[PDB]
Amino acid sequence: GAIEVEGRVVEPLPNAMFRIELENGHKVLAHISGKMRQHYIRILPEDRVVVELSPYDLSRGRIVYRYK
Repeated sequence: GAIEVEGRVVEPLPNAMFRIELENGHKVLAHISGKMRQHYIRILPEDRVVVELSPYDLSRGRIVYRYK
């Protein structure tokens, strides 16, 4: 039930979405945040990310950080 969770990127999807596996065992789809878009942060499969999940749907969220 955590709302801020780390995961690994599985694959890019259209509309700037990514399939992610979280470290609580759940799959989610997320896009990068506006701040990350502004800073042109590349996301690739196998990257480690922090996701803020949607209150309305814990299977959707926003990527807010990608580990270097």
